[PDB]
Amino acid sequence: ALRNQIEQFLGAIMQFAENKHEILLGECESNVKLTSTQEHILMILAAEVSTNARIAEQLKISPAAVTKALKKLQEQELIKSSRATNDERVVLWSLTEKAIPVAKEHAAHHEKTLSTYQELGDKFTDEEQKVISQFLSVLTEEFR
Amino acid sequence: ALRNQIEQFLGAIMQFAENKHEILLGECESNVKLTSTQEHILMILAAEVSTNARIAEQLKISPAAVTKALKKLQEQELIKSSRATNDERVVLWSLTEKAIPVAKEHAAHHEKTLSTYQELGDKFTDEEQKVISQFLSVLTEEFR
Ligand SMILES: [Zn+2]
Ligand SMILES: [Zn+2]
Ligand SMILES: [Zn+2]
Ligand SMILES: [Zn+2]
Repeated sequence: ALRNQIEQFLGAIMQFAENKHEILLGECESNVKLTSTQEHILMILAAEVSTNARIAEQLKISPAAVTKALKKLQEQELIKSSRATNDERVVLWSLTEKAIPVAKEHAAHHEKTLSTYQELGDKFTDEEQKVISQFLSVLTEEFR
Repeated sequence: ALRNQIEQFLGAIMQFAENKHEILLGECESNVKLTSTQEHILMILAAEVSTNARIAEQLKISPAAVTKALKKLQEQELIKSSRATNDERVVLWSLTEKAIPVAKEHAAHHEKTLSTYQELGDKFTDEEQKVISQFLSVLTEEFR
């Protein structure tokens, strides 16, 4: 029965992420029209001023998709270009004042998702959460 | 830490299905060059002779993607067209003798995937599998 439940559970995630890149539980409270990745790019740029290369490394997406998402992001006056004193085809990205609340929302939407996972876990005792933790460790390794 | 582990586990599935539609664990033993969905279409057609509409319902994919996959499937002499005595734009699909071992492989790769899930579950006792089952029930409902 557990074999069929694991197949069912993984199947539900498949349907849920047929067009999404990341899993975010709840609804997006952003007033601006931006995709999952686009809003996340603003989130990582808020904490640290990142280059075109680091965005691809953090998001785990292709640099071709990065330039495609960054061009639509700078179009809506959300991100601004910057270049170092020792240029080695280096393009640093900075966050504008227009993007600051959007990045704040996504960071809150990520902690909102984790808090819902925390609740589901808190239904079980410390010794029960260990059994779940051990399972999710073995299962996650099949997808690595 | 469980909230972070759930976020990590779901993330590993995200990376796994970035180009996949269904989760199959193990390498594909098929000698013919066909995609995940293409080899799954042959599997469902082997047991029951399905119409162009039921394929979209079973696979949970758009009928536009169905015709795109069915045209490449009939090209390699794997599937054959059929029409009823009372035609109401009905296009029934039948499996050829060339496709029979391919559908058999896929069905065995799905049982190979379930058997690996069975193993991971069998590591835990009957009372421990209940704790996991209760968790996966509550978690799967967030993606429904
Ligand atoms: Zn995000
Ligand atoms: Zn958001
Ligand atoms: Zn399949
Ligand atoms: Zn196969």
